[PDB]
Amino acid sequence: KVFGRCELAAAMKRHGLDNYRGYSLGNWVCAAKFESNFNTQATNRNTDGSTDYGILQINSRWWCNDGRTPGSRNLCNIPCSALLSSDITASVNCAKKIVSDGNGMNAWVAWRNRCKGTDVQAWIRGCRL
Ligand SMILES: [Cl-]
Ligand code: NA
Ligand code: NA
Ligand code: NA
Ligand code: NA
Ligand code: NA
Repeated sequence: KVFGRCELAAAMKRHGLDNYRGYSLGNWVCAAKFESNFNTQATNRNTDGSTDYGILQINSRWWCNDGRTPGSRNLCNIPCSALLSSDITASVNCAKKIVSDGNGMNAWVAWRNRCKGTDVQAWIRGCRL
């Protein structure tokens, strides 16, 4: 599913991401835009052989099991395919574990390079929330 901007904001808010660990909703929508272009089915292969999955491009090296990343962990205890669902629950629940692990949203390279230190509230401007 390809989300609209305000549709995704509303879904993330309902799942408790607004201000989660101090990150306002616009941060999460900005990260989703540049990680996946709001597409839950996005995948991308990394140089080390791991793969990033879903709307927030969660990596199989640490967070989910895809059966083809040897020596990796599965810290969210989910198959990576669950992160491609039109229902973002699994992605959101795993993202909450990632953002609490000490590095905050810096775990998402696109957030650090394209959202951090910008007016992220623009990403939810105009939305009915
Ligand atoms: Cl980047
Ligand atoms: Na879909
Ligand atoms: Na915001
Ligand atoms: Na790829
Ligand atoms: Na894994
Ligand atoms: Na959803």
